[PDB]
Amino acid sequence: KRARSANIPGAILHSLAELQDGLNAMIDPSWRAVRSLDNWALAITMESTELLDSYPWKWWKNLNATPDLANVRIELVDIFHFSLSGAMQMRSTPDDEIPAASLKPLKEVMTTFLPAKECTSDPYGFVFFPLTDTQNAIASFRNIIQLANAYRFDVIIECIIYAAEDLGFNLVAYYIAKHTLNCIRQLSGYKDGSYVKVNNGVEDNSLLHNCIKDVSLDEVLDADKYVQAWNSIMANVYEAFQIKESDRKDAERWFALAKENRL
Amino acid sequence: ANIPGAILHSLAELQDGLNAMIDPSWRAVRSLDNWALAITMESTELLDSYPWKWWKNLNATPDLANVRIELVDIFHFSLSGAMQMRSTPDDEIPAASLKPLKEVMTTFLPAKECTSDPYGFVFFPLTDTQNAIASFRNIIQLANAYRFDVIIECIIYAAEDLGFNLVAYYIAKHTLNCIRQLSGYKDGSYVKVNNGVEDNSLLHNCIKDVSLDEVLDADKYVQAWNSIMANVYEAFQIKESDRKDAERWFALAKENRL
Ligand SMILES: O=c1ccn([C@H]2C[C@H](O)[C@@H](CO)O2)c(=O)[nH]1
Ligand SMILES: O=c1ccn([C@H]2C[C@H](O)[C@@H](CO)O2)c(=O)[nH]1
Repeated sequence: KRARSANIPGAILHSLAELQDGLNAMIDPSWRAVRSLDNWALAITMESTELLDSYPWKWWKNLNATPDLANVRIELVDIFHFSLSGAMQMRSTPDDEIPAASLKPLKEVMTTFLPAKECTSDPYGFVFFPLTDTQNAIASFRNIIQLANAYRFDVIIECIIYAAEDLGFNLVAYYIAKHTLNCIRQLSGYKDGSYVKVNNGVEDNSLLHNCIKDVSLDEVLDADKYVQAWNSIMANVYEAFQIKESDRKDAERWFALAKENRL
Repeated sequence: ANIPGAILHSLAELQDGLNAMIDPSWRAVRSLDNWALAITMESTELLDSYPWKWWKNLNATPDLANVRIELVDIFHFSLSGAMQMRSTPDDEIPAASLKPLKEVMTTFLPAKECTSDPYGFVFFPLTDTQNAIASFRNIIQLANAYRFDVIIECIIYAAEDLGFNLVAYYIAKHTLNCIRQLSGYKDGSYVKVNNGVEDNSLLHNCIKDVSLDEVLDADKYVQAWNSIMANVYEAFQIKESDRKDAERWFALAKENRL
């Protein structure tokens, strides 16, 4: 009986897209009309450098620092949100509005950065392992920025999947946890000043780690168990931030809202 | 309003000196990619001064004070990269640096009509968030193609559009960068920000009344730079014996060039 890998199945990625759609709609109901392909590319650019700032890349400051891999995990998940949004916006975009660079061959619109020291990479050759190494991370994310600039949101999703695998965490489980926090943020006034990330010492991102301790790679991808698996993660995050029941949503509600919008 | 060539050449010498203070053989230790990365990272710090997020803090205003600082940080790194290219043997020169600009980037353009610098990479007014975004997504691509040259030119046009004195700000942040190395930045005994007080933000009042003519005058500039240096040193209460002046840095650089 064959072990399931990290290589998110089509059906699972569609369900993820429905959650992403729901979250984006909380932010603006007409989000596909108001957002641009460049917004998502910019967002990925900005998170890519935030992620890189988790590593000790600076030679003039804090010379003995080590990588903050907990922050890297969350940032990879943030990049996944934006890339998934971009890949789905690209499917929604009319062909006369499709930017020429997305259709040009990659070689023409990017130069691939390689680390100096021998390493393994993902199948495209854009991301480099191990990601515990700062030089590997630097070349990887310099490559991701260039992919974003040529609108290759789907290539980026693939890379992030291989990255999560190298770093040995459950991408999908983290996605669900952060997706739930993102929803909580919007409910709680992130747009105006009302909600702030830092709450009496700790960043809100930091509470998600315990919310996904009890989930397995299979639990979260398996057609039979995933809806319940996802729902328990949402529940853990909601309960962590003391969100009343009437404000919560379960996975099946997000699928339903996605489907009715599909009319 | 643009920096005479001979002034640039002298800024490079202060930059050389600051880099040597950080690592004695900086040219052999650092790589082209180090500087290109630095510029990338500072470019996103610059964009993060603008209200670019559509999901959060929707009434935020651009922090153009911080943009001034970041432009000057990119300036430090772009001067360093340009010098690195000059010292890199031809057979180690990355091939992307020799290609026509059209081949190594896709020029992002804002949606709304605007003016730009002469290359068409930076867009005015830089008070506008989308103009800034398209500008620094272009700068990042220039860094990837090792075009430190072009970047320097773009930053100069940026400073002109934003109506501040690029050279004065450079000398001020340069001085701070020295102050940081003196105070133990490398081992964490000195921090850039604590209790809502960021060291960069105290620089503005040190150069408030400094004219463009002073700092660019190919015969008055040394004295002008020195007063900026002294004002920054004084604002951070640095001992006289821990201070260095322009001629010291020039002399260091002229001495190290043998
Ligand atoms: O339209 C948006 C805007 C923001 N985010 C998420 C992505 C990221 O995880 C978080 C900000 O760090 O907000 C979205 O998913 N969609
Ligand atoms: O080798 C270096 C390393 C850092 N810095 C300065 C540049 C920038 O102004 C500041 C960090 O923002 O440190 C240099 O000038 N040279």
